[PDB]
Amino acid sequence: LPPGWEKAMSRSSGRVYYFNHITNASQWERPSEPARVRCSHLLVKHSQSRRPSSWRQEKITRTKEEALELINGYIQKIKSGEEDFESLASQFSDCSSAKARGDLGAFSRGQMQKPFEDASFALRTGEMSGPVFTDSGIHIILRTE
Repeated sequence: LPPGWEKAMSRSSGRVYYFNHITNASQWERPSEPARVRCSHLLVKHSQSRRPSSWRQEKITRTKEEALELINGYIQKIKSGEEDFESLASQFSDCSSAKARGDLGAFSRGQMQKPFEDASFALRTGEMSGPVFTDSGIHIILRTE
């Protein structure tokens, strides 16, 4: 397995899957570094975020648990095809990059919060993370280049 990836079995079906403890991604297939990557993200903030406020809501009072439930709902919808990542980032992301469909542009190591940076650089091009926790809130990250 490449670094970051481990083998697991589904608790409901027993079937083997793979999970990445740096990005929190999980997938059924056995999976197998640049100066910069470009990512988009969708951030859902909660009451312990460093600044609990966004263009969506002046005072954010959801718990960290409620934020993760929202994140997991958006991941489901994106993986199902029912909604596009871009569409959910524009509507729901608690960051001003929502107005750019969640795009953050290209960045190097050194610029972003560290868990965000590590997950971004551990994703393959086109791959989406699972929930990624930072002091700003909980992210879904899409590596676009």
